[PDB]
Amino acid sequence: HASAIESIETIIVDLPTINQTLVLIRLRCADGIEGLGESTTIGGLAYGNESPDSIKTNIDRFVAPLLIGQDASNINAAMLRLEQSIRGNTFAKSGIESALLDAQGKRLGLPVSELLGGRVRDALPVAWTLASGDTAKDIAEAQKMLDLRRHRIFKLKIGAGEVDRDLAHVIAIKKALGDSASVRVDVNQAWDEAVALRACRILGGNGIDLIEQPISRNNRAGMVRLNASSPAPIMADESIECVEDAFNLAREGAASVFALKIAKNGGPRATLRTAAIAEAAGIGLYGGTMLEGGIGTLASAHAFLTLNKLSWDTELFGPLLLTEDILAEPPVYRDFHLHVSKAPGLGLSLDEERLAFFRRE
Amino acid sequence: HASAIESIETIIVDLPTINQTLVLIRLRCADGIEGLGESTTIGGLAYGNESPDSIKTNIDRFVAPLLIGQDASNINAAMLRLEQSIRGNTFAKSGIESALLDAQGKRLGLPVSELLGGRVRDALPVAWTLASGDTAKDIAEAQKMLDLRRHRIFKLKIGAGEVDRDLAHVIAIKKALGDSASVRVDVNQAWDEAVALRACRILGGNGIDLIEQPISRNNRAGMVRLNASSPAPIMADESIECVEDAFNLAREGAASVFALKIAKNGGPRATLRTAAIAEAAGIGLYGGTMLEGGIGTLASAHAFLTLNKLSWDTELFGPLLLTEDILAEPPVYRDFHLHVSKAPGLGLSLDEERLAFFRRE
Ligand SMILES: [Mg+2]
Ligand SMILES: [Mg+2]
Repeated sequence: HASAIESIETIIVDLPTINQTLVLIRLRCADGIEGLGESTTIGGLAYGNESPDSIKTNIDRFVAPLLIGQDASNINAAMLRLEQSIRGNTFAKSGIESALLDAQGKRLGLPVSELLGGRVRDALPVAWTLASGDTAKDIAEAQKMLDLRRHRIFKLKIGAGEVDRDLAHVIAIKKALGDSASVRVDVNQAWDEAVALRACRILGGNGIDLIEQPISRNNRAGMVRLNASSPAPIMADESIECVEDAFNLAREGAASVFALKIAKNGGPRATLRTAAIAEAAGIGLYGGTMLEGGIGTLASAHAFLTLNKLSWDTELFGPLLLTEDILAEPPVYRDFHLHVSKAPGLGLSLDEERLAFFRRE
Repeated sequence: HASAIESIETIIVDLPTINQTLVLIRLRCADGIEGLGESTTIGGLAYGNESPDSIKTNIDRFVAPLLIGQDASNINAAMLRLEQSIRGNTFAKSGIESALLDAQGKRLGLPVSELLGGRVRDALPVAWTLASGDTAKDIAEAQKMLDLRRHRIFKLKIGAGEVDRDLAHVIAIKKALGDSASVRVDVNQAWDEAVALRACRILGGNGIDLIEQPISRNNRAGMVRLNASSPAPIMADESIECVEDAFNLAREGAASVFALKIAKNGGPRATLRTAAIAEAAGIGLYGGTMLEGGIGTLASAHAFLTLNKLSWDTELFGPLLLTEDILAEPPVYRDFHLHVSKAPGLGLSLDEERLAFFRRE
């Protein structure tokens, strides 16, 4: 009549942006406590093998049956029970663990960061992706975010256009901002090593601070070679699809910085194991996102608050892209940071009206 | 008036065995809650650079001043605060974290295993070291422990005598027990690779299931080479003196099994990070001990209860060597296992009378 998991509801929500689809998880226990989680991805199946649609399918058909009736207060046991019968599906697992953590936090009256060991900071620096595709527009937007003291670290997505044009674009943005901001790029696996070996040298010699996943996660030997030739640090993102990938990447020397995404590792706890491996290997950390709304963003944040050091900051700006979220109170952003409260669990509540209005069904 | 750390007392205790020195840590908070921890080692400075004497010295002079006044409920912050100003001293750090975990467990009314995420088992298999040095005596003792259903996994310490005599000794013990028990050896770094390369082949071909730290932790390349030539798995023990060592050993391929000792890693939490690295690398786990009494043994046990798998079992028999401990109620051993309760914290209480009688001062 207390901690037993009573029900797990998965809801697909479509929210307008400045459309983003989220998968909300509502986990309820026998004692009335409800935990909220979020499994969100980008562009259907273009950025991962799990879509919001298949996440709901697999949670409803396989995850729920395994957890209904289980003690929600033993999260390690619940997640291992899942790992025993379910391969992959890390996005789904991440949402489920987030919900369990939120519920256990409420149950003990402690924020998730404390359940995870204890925070060493209350705020996290938040970078911003400039996505207009227009050099002039990006520079203006960056200067705007700087003036409003919202962001001072900017990320540029490149790789889709002609290499020299992408490079000129990013370099022109850094040149305009100078030392007033940190400029990084994400190539999303777009380049072949033949192109990256030259492009990384150019970006590194022109003020770009970090080069995220320049080539395919499949060119394992190539990522190692690029770490040696690139004068700028390389960060692994897509190369990490589970905690074990983190170890293998560190063993091989495939990247000097690891992006930490709860969706890719299977939840905050799994993400902290990936962080532990990176730290033990002397690899830098970055708080990554799959553009989650407030729930997923805070689930990530609470884990990041416990890290000794986050040398490369975070990109937890997902909520800032939504013209409307399903939360009664959005996360707090001020002076270049995301400020995380000490409220129990994830410290957020659902706005039932907006949920009913935006839920696909 | 609640969680602030009020005092930290270190007590050196000498207990008779079937003499063992323990370093008891008594941590008291402003709310009256007391946490108990244990920093224990073997033979003064023969098995580590920290002696019970220097552990007390460094805790009193450097650790205590850093923690008095700090919030005992944020263990991650407290331990990182220590890591910022204190190099090494993992045995001392282990005792301190154990005390903090015990106190926080009492504070929340949860066993340490739950604070660490949640147990997946309530009992742990416990091996037994046969140390008579006499083949006949060891066989008789092993058969005795089997009959009493106390132990079915036996460890033999070798390396001090002539190689062929040590090998004959261990092989004769396994031959007598047959498949009724698992026989392993610990060479404690005693052999040179020149000797180990031949000895491991002999032991592996004669029923020895595991070879613990056959050579010096300093012969890094040698440990890797032995993993290839030995038909029996090699376990790293002394090679692990911090979490980072675990990563480097996994990267190099220095051992296929890792011993997990809270004293060597700096506490239950650090030990779980080492375990996470091992698991991510496909390396087997073993619950190790530095012959701690009940407190240290249970601190280790609570961490081990959370591990998905402990393929090589544990050697948590430290309390069984003491003719008397400082605990009112000793740990529970039955049917080849150590049974861990769900009592708050480490679930143990100090016998004030025995402590007063055995404390060195
Ligand atoms: Mg990326
Ligand atoms: Mg050993």
